[PDB]
Amino acid sequence: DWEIPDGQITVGQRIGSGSFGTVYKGKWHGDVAVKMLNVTAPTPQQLQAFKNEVGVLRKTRHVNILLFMGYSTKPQLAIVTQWCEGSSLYHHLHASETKFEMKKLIDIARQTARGMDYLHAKSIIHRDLKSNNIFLHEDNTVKIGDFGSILWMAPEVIRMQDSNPYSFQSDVYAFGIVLYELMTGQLPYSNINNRDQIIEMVGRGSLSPDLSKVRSNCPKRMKRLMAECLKKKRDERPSFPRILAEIEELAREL
Ligand SMILES: CC(C)(C)c1nc(-c2cccc(NS(=O)(=O)c3c(F)cccc3F)c2F)c(-c2ccnc(N)n2)s1
Repeated sequence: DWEIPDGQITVGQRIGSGSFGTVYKGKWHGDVAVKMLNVTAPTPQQLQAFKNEVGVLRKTRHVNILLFMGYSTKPQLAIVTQWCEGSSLYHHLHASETKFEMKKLIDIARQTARGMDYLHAKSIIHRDLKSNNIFLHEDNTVKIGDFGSILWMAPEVIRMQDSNPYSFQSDVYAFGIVLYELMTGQLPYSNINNRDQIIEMVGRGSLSPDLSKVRSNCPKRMKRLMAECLKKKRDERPSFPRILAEIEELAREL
């Protein structure tokens, strides 16, 4: 059992917020992040729903997945994880503009594939993967977390006509854009000027990333892999086991 007794966790400074929760730097046996939920006086239906989430995070032990550490119910509902020192991949690519060589790009890609392969092997779907949620701890280890971001949405998710739009396949499409970014240094749809046009065309099936924009030294295997992850028909995208293996072969050739 992972319930952290009351008065042990010190809560510091507000970092920000994502899909759910508000995130803080904290302390508990060293550094932790503290994701507050803001539920005051949980009903049995909110309490069990909290433990359902806890029970999905607890199911993950992997080096490339953000490390679930504990939870509080008093004084707030809250989740404690490992603290990533450094900043995110989004930040490294379109803020710092950090000059990674291809060795490092593909390494990052490989470590993210490992995490997603793990997530999928344990039947867990991310639902909001993006470079913003790929944390480079110590500028070396990818930590995936965070289970206004339509550039990573697959067509079937932007449509939302299906009963179950989120899937492994939509997780795989999202990874394809993380690859676009990695290999172009750029967010996709550079020159389309209004998100409503990007939504429409992706959803109607008439707009995917222009892969002629990839950097000169981009591998040919990686070109092919991106193309296959970014396919419009759901069922024609590769599973992560194969994504991982093509990048692991790629990493060696390099
Ligand atoms: C800016 C933004 C996107 C709001 C952030 N969220 C978290 C954060 C903080 C805590 C948990 C989760 N992820 S989670 O809540 O989805 C989760 C768990 F709570 C447990 C295990 C895996 C996991 F992904 C986070 F994304 C961040 C975070 C996490 C660890 N270290 C640092 N420096 N930041 S940054």
